[PDB]
Amino acid sequence: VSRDKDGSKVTTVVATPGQGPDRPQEVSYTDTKVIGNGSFGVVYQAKLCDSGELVAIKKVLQDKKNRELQIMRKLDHCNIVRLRYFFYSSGEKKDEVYLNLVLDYVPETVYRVARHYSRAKQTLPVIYVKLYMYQLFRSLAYIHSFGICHRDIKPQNLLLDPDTAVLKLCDFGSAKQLVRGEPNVSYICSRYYRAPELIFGATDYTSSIDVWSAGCVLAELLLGQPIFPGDSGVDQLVEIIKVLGTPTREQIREMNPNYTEFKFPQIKAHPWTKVFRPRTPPEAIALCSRLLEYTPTARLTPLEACAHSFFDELRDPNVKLPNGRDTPALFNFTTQELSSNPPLATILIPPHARENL
Ligand SMILES: O=C(O)c1ccc2c(c1)nc(Nc1cccc(Cl)c1)c1ccncc12
Ligand SMILES: [Y+3]
Ligand SMILES: [Y+3]
Repeated sequence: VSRDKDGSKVTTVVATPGQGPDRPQEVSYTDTKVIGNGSFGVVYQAKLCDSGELVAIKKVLQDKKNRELQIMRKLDHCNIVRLRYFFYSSGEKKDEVYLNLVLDYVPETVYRVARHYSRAKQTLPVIYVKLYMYQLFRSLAYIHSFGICHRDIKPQNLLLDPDTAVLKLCDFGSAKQLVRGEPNVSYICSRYYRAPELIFGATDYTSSIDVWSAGCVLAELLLGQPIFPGDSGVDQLVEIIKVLGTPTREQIREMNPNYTEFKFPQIKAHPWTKVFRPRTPPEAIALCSRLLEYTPTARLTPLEACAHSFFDELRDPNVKLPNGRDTPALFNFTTQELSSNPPLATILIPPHARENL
């Protein structure tokens, strides 16, 4: 609204703070550069003039309540990107308004970190896989406690600080609160991480679609490549049958009950130990088998995933990041996270850090 020039170009905007009271404040940012394009809009990078901290501004068009804003405003979690401020500007289309979302700036993503190891034909050390997965499940347990389904869980949406090993879930644009009765669109997630019940056209799906997507990211981090690389919507199901086998009539009823059960070419389930490279940690395979499951209700909950034996290293008091630093926050659990499965609190929070209530 007010482009000044002190350093070279300072934009000063009355941006409402996201988390907290609707006390509109004046916020100055500089170093404005484009860091992403698309149909959603544009994402800029910037540096706040007051604090000097780095931020990312996501600019989208709005008309007449925006779901992404209402969700970003309600969420506050260490493993979720924070909506620092939001404000309404103009731009690429005159006569139209633009919602700007000022968010935490994170330098890297799980996708880019994994692509580095994949290009070198090397596998990501499991301590990274444990850390990134555990944090993703905490962010999933938090948002699911409010009934919010992310519906776009992919490695490109797992912001990452490679020095602190902190993971931030981002891109809540496709997210939605799921209520028991109301139907929801079935063509939603990113294909590589789409749940089978979504391919089967289920409109009564639950948050289990996110846990499936996470299992696809666990397998992708253990394999070096996507486990279900579907050419299209029909291939995607074919890719799942190559590993999980043909779904059982019961399973097809759990995925989409409205779906007319048919006699499918019964393919056998390829054993899980053979899908992964030799000497892949057995607990990593055991968890993936409990997340990539046809029956949505049989998939683990995000808190149950966190309590799996695969993550026991993260609960070792002597655990440290390989760069020397100590691990990021892993047991700063809030009652809301632990709301479902309360007794896991004494399992998730190890003895060496029971001060977390
Ligand atoms: O959508 C959010 O919630 C959201 C929230 C934060 C970031 C973001 C998207 N996208 C980023 N980068 C990015 C990289 C490539 C393409 C595009 Cl479109 C965006 C990014 C970078 C650094 N810090 C925070 C973010
Ligand atoms: Y999206
Ligand atoms: Y194919």
